[PDB]
Amino acid sequence: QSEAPSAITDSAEKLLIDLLSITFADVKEEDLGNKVLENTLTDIVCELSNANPKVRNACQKSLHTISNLT
Repeated sequence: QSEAPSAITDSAEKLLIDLLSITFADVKEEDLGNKVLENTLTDIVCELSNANPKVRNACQKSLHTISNLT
C-alpha cells in the first residue's frame, strides 16, 4: 500500500537486485536458459507493463544490472 513505509519496497528492490546479481553471475553463454533462468527472465520482462510504477522501474533496473553483470 502507498502509505506503507518506503523501506519495504526499497529493501525489496535492493534484495531483488542483489539476488539477481548472485544467481546470474555464473551464466556466460548468451543463449543459456534451461528451465529456471527462462522463468526468472519471463517473470521480470512480463512485468514492465504493470500498473504500479515501482515494479516497472525495478524490472527495468534489474534488466540493466544483469546486462552489465554478464
